[PDB]
Amino acid sequence: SMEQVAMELRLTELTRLLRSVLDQLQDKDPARIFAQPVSLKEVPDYLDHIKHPMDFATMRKRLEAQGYKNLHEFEEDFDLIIDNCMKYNARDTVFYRAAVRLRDQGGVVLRQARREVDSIG
Repeated sequence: SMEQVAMELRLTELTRLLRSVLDQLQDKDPARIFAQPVSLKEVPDYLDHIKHPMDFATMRKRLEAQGYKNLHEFEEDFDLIIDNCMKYNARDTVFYRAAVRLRDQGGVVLRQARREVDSIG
């Protein structure tokens, strides 16, 4: 149907905007702490701690399959990155501190993405 196509074009356009958001958020992680999944070879107990792991490569795979229906879904995954890190790692670690900085800096990017998603529909 034409309606299915129009809905598909909206998803595609949302996907394009989310890719730019994701690029901007990932620039706020220049050390690449959150680039890849936590290695279960190197942190074998990780899944006893963290029930829903997340990282930017895994978000990128979901994104390119047009797997985010709305900005809320994307934000949930970004929040998992930060929140998992702040539970597993102590306050006095380079990892926890990188999560705080990413959170604080990403807030700005996400604040305008919300306005753009609402605005463009």
